[PDB]
Amino acid sequence: CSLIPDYQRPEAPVAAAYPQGQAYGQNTGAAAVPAADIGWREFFRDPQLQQLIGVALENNRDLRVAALNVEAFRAQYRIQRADLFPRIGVDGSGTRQRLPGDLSTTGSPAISSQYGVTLGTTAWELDLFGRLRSLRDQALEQYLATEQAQRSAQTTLVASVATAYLTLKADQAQLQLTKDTLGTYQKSFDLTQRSYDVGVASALDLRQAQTAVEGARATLAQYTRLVAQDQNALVLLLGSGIPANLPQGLGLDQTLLTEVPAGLPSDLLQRRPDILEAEHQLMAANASIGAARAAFFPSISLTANAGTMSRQLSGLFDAGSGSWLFQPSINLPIFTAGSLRASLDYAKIQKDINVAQYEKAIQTAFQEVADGLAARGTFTEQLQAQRDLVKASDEYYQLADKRYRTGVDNYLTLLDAQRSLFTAQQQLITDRLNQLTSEVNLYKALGGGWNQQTV
Amino acid sequence: CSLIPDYQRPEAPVAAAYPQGQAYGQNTGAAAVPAADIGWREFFRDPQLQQLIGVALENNRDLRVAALNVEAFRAQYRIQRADLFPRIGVDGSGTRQRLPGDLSTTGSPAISSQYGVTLGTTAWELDLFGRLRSLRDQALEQYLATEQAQRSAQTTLVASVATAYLTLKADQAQLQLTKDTLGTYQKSFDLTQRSYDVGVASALDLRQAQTAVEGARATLAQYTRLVAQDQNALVLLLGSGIPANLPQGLGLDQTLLTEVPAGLPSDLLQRRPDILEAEHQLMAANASIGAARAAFFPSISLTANAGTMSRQLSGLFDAGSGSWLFQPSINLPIFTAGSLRASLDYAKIQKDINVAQYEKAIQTAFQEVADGLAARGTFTEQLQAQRDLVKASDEYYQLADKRYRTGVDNYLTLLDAQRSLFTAQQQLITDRLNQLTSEVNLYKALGGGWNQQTV
Amino acid sequence: CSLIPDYQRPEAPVAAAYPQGQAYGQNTGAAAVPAADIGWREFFRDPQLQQLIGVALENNRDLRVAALNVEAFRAQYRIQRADLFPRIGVDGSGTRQRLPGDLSTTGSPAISSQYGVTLGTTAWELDLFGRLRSLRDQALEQYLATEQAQRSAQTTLVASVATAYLTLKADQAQLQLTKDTLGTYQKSFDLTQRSYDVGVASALDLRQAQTAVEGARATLAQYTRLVAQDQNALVLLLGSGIPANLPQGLGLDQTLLTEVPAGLPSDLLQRRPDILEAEHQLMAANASIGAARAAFFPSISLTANAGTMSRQLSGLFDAGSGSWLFQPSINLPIFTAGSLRASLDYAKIQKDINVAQYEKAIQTAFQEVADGLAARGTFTEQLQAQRDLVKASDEYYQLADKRYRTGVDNYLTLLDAQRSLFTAQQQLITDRLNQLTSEVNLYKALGGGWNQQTV
Repeated sequence: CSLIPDYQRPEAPVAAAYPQGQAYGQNTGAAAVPAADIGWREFFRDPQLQQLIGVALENNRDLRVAALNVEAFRAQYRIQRADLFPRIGVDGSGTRQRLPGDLSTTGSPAISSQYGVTLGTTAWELDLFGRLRSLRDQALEQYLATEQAQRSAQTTLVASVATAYLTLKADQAQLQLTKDTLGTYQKSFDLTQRSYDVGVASALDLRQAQTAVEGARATLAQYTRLVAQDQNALVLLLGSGIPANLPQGLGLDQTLLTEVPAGLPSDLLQRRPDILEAEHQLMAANASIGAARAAFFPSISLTANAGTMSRQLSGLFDAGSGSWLFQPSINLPIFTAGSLRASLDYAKIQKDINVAQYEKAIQTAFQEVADGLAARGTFTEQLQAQRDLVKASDEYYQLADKRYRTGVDNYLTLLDAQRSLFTAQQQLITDRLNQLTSEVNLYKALGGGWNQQTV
Repeated sequence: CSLIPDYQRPEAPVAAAYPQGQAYGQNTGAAAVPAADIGWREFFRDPQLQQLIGVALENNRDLRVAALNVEAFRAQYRIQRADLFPRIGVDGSGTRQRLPGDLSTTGSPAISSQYGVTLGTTAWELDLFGRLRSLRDQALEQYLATEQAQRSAQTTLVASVATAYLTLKADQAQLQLTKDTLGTYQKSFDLTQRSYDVGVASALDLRQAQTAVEGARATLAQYTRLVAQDQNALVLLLGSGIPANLPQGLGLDQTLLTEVPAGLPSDLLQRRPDILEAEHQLMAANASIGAARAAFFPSISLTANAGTMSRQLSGLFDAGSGSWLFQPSINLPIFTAGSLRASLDYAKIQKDINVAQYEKAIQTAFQEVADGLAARGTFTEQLQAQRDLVKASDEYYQLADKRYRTGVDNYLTLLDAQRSLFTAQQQLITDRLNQLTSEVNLYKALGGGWNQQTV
Repeated sequence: CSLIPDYQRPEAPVAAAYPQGQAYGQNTGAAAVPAADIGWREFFRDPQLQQLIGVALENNRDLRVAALNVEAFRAQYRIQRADLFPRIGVDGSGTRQRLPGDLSTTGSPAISSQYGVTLGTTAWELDLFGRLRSLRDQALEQYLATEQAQRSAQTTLVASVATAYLTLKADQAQLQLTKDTLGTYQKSFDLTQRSYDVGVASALDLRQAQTAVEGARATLAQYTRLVAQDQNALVLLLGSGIPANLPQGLGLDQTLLTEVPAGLPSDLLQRRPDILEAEHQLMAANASIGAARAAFFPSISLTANAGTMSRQLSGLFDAGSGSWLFQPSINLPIFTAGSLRASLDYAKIQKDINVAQYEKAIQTAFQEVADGLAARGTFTEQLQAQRDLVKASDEYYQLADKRYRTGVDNYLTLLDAQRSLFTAQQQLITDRLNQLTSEVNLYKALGGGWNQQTV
């Protein structure tokens, strides 16, 4: 006679399609393969980043805490599963007592000493009504909830290592462009110091060129420390240090990522691990309903023992000294003060709070995926505009070079065209860094990379 | 006799007046109508914002978690109140035992059955020294603490919906200005393309106009993204989507929300919810002192019982079989190994943990209110300087338009003046967003939006 | 017998030296005096900041919570250490029997009773195989973990008050320079208003003068707001107000601090506090697996009595009415169905979890220290570039002042030169702020805010 109630799936409050507008693109229907099935070996193309994630899934320690928390709750489920069963041990019953002359058996103050070992249960409570069954069911639901949360931890780790590597590549490209702008400012100050010695340029243009060079040196040192900062952050996120023999990974100009189907908002309820973690927390509260409801009914205990008793220790292995104890007990609360109804509606409160936790998880997951959809809809237009800016600034540089080569234009204006080209490329690097990090965050938000390859 | 210690509250470490200087305003005297009295309908002037609070206030999930955690701790208080009273029920306790020949009555190994069903209690205590009653009002004051926590959760919900809606309107106005800057850049590029196709302008300023247009299209894609992400954030924070029948929402430069009287710093000790939460955790710590003190005094307990006992199982109809037990049980710990000093010491240490927690909540409340007062004091000067900036740039554009319409300058300088006026309007909208965000956080920090009208 | 397993030979999860690159200067090798025995009075040369740290230590409330948590775990260690020693305490027992005539010892249904007062113990277990010994060892090592957590809280509080005071003083300097820029713009607007009222400059130059002045007055109000917010944040981090009798502090130009020798990565895990509290949580997990391994063994328990009993109230303290009870019990389980095995596995997994958290703590310490070393290596050459920029703009301003005093250029070009000099000093002051706040963060990351008294 089990008393866990019938499970009822809570409805999702999310509308059945991802939101439309001027910033989004056109959605598709159901996908043959969702995002939670293409692994981090196919979605991540370049070999260096695949080797870094293959290192960081093993050497990092937060994923190790996640997997060990899973195996800890294996042990914690095994506790309750064995608590459903007896504990067949021994015990030693020894009562050496002194009573007055009125209370004893001899009519005199006497020291009586009966002591002898015996095996059997120590108040083993048998489970007629399903309260121990529902406690181990709660333990099993908590176990597989946390082994869904381990997949959620691996998802966040793969996304964080990917964003750390992409910011490392983009920030060392920024460092190279600031080094090149420092080179052009140094050449312009060299020419202004040359024209200052001869006498064409006054000392005001010399001080202006010197302020420009010192600003470029400050920018160069700041990007040097930023490369050091996010390289140390990647050393943290890999667990171990960066290995030496990494392959020549693909730069930012190639297609570093693959296309991912968005799908339906109702498809997300079975694939993202945070959703299906909060769902099994809700099933654990569903088992706690039965754990609190199975207190109203008669709980049955057993106390059995079997072993030899004696008076002296010397005559404990002989004939006629066998013994055995059998003691059942039933128990039924006629009128408590309201602790059982308080435990029942407290379990119902925990059930509805975990309903709210599951539904909040669906809402935040839908918001993160709609964030990723809006960014994937707008960054293609932003980077098309930015690459047209880079191409127009490069054509302006080539025309300033073509005016310089024939002689009608100075070298300082050619260096101004070089620095406007480098400002255009420094903007392009950061816009593509924002595109790639939001693409990785969208892949995390849909189903994440838990499988290694496509299944 | 009860044993809970008497409680006077700790005084506030923060000053008796809000800070003064060049940033703040003059101090108001007191509050006849304080800040927590004014509801969100007599504070928020948008009917759209009133409808969005009316949706989000009962259709959220985290506020639902708080409002059900209140019910959870009422269930825990019902547990602790019901454990004052005995466990009056029915039980049937049979013992079948084998005894060896030395321990039996007749001297021969035989059996002896004790099959008797009884009614009554097992091991309940009455504490006339005040241990269970101190645990009872500890549970009561944890309930009062978490209902104050529920009020603070609704307060932060109201502040977050208001800030998300104000940033949504500000990003709408940002997008409507970025479309016009893109219009003026595209029109200036069409003029330079016509000037290039005839032959007046070179290719260099044509590439400059192309880079300007592509910068405008990049920032247009960025603001479409940012508007879509802000709508997704407000879909998260309402709980459901934006509903259908929204009324008219007024502008951003009008009176979006009325002024709030600040009052004294001591009025936070009664109006603010989180300070009252720390207050009730402090008096629950005093109740826990009274519980962990009352174990020195002797506990009086008894296991009352009344039933029908017999050797045989089939019989209880006899008139003489009205069996009953009384069994009182009184204990007294006279000298342990310093267990009870350690328990009383740990409870007193928890009390002056919660003292420090209480005045740390006071100090963070005072800091949030003082930053809100500084924002009130400085944003009037900043926003008036910003409106004078916008008036100056508007008059400059009007004079450039008069200069163009008479015929002296061309249309490119008119488009440059128009872009300067658009940049001034953009910075005005950002500063007004900052003012409204800081005053919503000030209203959140003073007393919050709990009730609607007066009591 | 004790069953706590042996401690393991430590492997390093880190390279044996701080990294090298363009940012990193050069390793200093090992150090004689580490970074933890440099107290905050021989490190912070600023006497005003030293009194501010003194107020922040004897007045803030997070240190009250931390030191009171250490006191709470002293009480918890005593309440778990006291479980070895026998809880002896005089008590009072009694029964009042109603057995029927089938069950009575005489043959008629009668009333029987047996009561008495006995000095003795109740269900005391003798810790023969070290389970409660292992639990008090666990409580002792969690006490040491709580003490190292208090040391970590104190060094982070010293760092936070140093950085808050430092940003306060730097934003005082920022407010003073933007008040000077507002002065120069107001004087340039006075000159342009005269040059308009006479007739030379048109109204468009007057509108550029107004847009400059209103931009500057907006930024002046913004920095008054920001100084007020940062001073209220410093009031939060102190817990008490700024005291009145402060000495004259040192400005940001001269050395407020000195460089602390970093050393090797091998004395982090001896000097840093959070690594040590992770180490003591690991030791507590070793004691937990000691108790779990001792759980297989037989757990002997005892009761005892030395008092008197009788059946009558008026004669229980007569001669020869003494009583005495001895109750030994050897108890070992044989069949546990995988419960004690499961709790053993759960404690081994707690050991592995605390190993992983200790190793994570070493990795986060190494990452934060390496970021501090990056900042120390780069901010020197960046600040040299910034000071050369300020000196070149100051020479440019001296040349523009010579051109003004002779009579070649008007006063508006000198105000343009002051506009450039002031923003040069703006960027210099915020860069020196970044250097000093990252130096304080490195000093926290090596873990040296603890000692003021002797060792």
